[PDB]
Amino acid sequence: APLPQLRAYTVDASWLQPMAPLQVADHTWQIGTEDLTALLVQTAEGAVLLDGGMPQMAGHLLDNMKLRGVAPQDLRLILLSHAHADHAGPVAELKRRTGAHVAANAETAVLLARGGSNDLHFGDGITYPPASADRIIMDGEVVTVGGIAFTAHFMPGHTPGSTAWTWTDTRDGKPVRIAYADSLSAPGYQLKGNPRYPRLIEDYKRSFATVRALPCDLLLTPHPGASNWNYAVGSKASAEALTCNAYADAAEKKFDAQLARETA
Amino acid sequence: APLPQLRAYTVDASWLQPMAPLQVADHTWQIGTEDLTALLVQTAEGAVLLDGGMPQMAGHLLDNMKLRGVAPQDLRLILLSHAHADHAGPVAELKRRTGAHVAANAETAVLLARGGSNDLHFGDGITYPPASADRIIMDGEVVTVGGIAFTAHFMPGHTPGSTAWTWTDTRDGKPVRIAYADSLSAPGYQLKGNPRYPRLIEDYKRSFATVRALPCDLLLTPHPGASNWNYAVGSKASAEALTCNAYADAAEKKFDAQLARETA
Amino acid sequence: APLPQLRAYTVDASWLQPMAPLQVADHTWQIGTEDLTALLVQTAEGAVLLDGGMPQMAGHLLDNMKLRGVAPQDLRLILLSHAHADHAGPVAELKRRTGAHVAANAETAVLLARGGSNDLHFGDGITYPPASADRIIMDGEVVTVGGIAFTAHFMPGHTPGSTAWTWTDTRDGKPVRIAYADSLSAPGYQLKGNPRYPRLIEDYKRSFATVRALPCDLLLTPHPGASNWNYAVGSKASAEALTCNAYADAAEKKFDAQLARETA
Amino acid sequence: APLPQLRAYTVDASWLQPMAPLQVADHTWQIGTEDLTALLVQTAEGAVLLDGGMPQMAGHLLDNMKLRGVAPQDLRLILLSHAHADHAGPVAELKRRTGAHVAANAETAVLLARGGSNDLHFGDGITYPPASADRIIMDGEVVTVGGIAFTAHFMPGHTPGSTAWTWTDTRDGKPVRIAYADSLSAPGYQLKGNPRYPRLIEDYKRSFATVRALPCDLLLTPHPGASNWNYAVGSKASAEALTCNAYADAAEKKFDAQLARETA
Ligand SMILES: [Zn+2]
Ligand SMILES: [Zn+2]
Ligand SMILES: [Zn+2]
Ligand SMILES: [Zn+2]
Repeated sequence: APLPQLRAYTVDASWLQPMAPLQVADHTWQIGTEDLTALLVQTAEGAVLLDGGMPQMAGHLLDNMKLRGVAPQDLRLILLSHAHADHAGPVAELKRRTGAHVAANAETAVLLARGGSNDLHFGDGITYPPASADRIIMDGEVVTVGGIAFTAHFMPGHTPGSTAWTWTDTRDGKPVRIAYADSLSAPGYQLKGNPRYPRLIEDYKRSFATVRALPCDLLLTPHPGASNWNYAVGSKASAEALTCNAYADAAEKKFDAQLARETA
Repeated sequence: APLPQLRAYTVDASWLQPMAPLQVADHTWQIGTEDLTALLVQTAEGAVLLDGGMPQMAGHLLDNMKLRGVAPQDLRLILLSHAHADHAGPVAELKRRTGAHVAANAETAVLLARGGSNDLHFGDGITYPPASADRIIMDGEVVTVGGIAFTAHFMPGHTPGSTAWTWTDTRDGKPVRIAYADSLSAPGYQLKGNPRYPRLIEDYKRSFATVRALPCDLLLTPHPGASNWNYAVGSKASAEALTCNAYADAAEKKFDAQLARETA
Repeated sequence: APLPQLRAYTVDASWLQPMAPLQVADHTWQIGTEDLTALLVQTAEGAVLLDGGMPQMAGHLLDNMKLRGVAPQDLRLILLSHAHADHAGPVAELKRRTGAHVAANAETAVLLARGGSNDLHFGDGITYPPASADRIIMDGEVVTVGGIAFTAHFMPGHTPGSTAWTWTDTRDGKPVRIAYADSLSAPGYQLKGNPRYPRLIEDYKRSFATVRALPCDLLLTPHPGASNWNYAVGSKASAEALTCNAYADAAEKKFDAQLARETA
Repeated sequence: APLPQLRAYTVDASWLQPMAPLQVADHTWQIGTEDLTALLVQTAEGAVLLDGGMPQMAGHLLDNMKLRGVAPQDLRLILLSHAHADHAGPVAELKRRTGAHVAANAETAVLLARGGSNDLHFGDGITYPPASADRIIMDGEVVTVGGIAFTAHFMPGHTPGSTAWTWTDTRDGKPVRIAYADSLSAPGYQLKGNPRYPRLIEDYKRSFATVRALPCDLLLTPHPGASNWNYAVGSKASAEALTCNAYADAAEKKFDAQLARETA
């Protein structure tokens, strides 16, 4: 009776479904898949990428960047929501093939450096190739590329280094406040009395408040269904999208119900 | 007219003044210098070191460990207050010569990994040999060695990863609550509108509250004069030491006065 | 038509077959599986581990160490043949649970740090949790633990940082020269004109010569079948084992035949 | 009687003497100081920098890049001879301010990562801010930027990761083979029986042979005086420069004389 075989991170079919670039604002594009958000922001001095999806999406992301006229060497910076395998997967390969730099906070940087291994909740079950962050980001720090300013908003919970990004784009000249907020879920976590995360509940409750106050005219999430996006319908993709208030309220109601049956 | 010569980190004379081990409790010893705190905690399964002082103190710390019957291979773990040159200096050398592991939080880990360079306030002016943290610590996490439990209390401000450590020792059998709190000073910092640390003031104000509530019968600081310790007088070294309440109150009054004349 | 699912590193059944500690010399023990070598060397100042096998073998290795009276904190050092998943797999977990240090050369250190990803030949196909080396080793450097001296012999080829380890043990008082030589195979490699390894052939030919000259009375390999070991038969396990000369000769004949049909 | 003060790395006056860009070929420029070589290579897809000099030269290098029409974001790649403080000094700062990537071999990468500390010969005496290599380079590997191909030639000795770089430029249309060879000196090293570098002599002797065979019409060294360059005279700077044969021959004669009086 030997030891078990290693089992790989298998995801739903719609997470790996390629899609053509979908426009969000004058310079913001969804270039990921139907169920995974990968945002491209084109400026006069280069492109910015927010998240990348699964590790095997590196080639697809470069094809869609090429469809927008963005050569690999034009990618200047990669920003992250959190350093899990389904959102930072191809970061290591994208650095090698584009020469871009990665900016993240300290908690995301150390988790990224070990490829998601020794996760506080998942252990070594969901890993990916390691990557190193080039610039360390503080809460409220502004990152400017080509005139577009990105502001980091720490929201610890789903991971200690979970981060929301806000920036102002335009819609045919008129401004729009875009907010890319991270997950507020706890899929299978031990909430109360967790030895690896003693203040997990306090961090979550504060993040709910942080997301409510975010300056936002249009909300996007790493998983589009969390904010009621439907990338498949194209022009009507943002029709039923949620507000920052509604998104945070629904997350707290699910978090409270999960916390209630954990005591049971 | 050439470029200026590199200038080294020169400190006061009493920071580099060797002293013999001074006893604090049944298992807690000050083995640093007169003006730099380096705490040794002896257990049944090995020794724990909290801070190390200046980089050139590595040999002195091993001599004092030897005076307590602690061989180098008996040092199991190094804990840190914050990763500045005058307190984490010899950590890299101590790892090589003892085989100990280093535990710190993510912010201290990334600053330790780059030897204090690119400091948020000091730049590259005060550097030291880099060292890597082996175990990443969360706020409120308990670290146990030989039955003695160490609890981490995050107190960001002096550095983003500043940390206070609490543990219970004994004084001839009766328990005593020891608290090793980090610095609450801002020597030359830009407090308001700092681009590298946008929420510096909010972090400081919360840390003042954190230090007030710490479970503490006896307070020690990385610089002994900050808590009114005088290591030179030996038996009367703790006579005039401050409480956690008094230490936090004096720090906030100096921080408020500095913040008031910064607006001027 | 979506993107393919990630597939995990599946190995043969006998690679994951637990076995009880088998004695090799007075202080050298095989504590891995039937088809994966993990050598434990017990000294008066602690234990040394050479290789660890697959990532899921961490718990089994600690059980066998416990069977020899070796507590986890007694493991002082981990040495490696090469940093592939089937031999350095559990190194990251073993560091966390034992407080041991890892010593390897620069090439093995950088491959270990990225968990085997971006392999020169395998890419990201065979990964494992990353680990950092604590001490960097030069060719011919001696590592001493508890009086037993380990000498490193660089043999680049299978990986750039492939290393052979030699040390002298005893067999009921009389000395024996043990040599733990790495793999000399090229499973599916592109030998000629490889852009990632331009001098692959020159490195292999020199390693064949290095293994022939190794001081060796008894040869062991990471895969026991390569040196004609049969861990399953216990007392007769070393009966048919090869010499350093025979092992290197057979490797060069297979390497030359593979190089001949690559030109075809 | 306290512990000694830290002393900084003070160099000669001519090492920190700024100079205007001096042309070497159609695309190769010396933009360092009079006694420190920093080579800029301009291509159609960006610029390449070879070495940077002392840490305090970062601002000067960007001024000279600006004089050639090279914006910071146009710097694509930094190559290194060896990772000592007087040649890799400003690499960490240049990465932050340009978004360039660093390519080096494994030995240079690990020394660069610890800021030159724990040097095999100098210890912690000559340190600098740490930097991480983005791409790991093998011996004989070709690095292409904008059509210009750079070939790495390992020459261990001065440091284990010492590297020579060769590329073909033009002189008003006609080709010229440029070779940037590292130092072949051993300033104060222990050559025979060195525990940190057991095969130091063998590595040096092989490097002398490597430098003799380098394809070279024009030789440059990190210290210009080693190859008889005089950057101060401008147009006649290369008049008395040495060949690869003469440079290697003089290094071996000085190495043999030093090795002879070490036995004394
Ligand atoms: Zn996640
Ligand atoms: Zn400080
Ligand atoms: Zn292998
Ligand atoms: Zn040098």
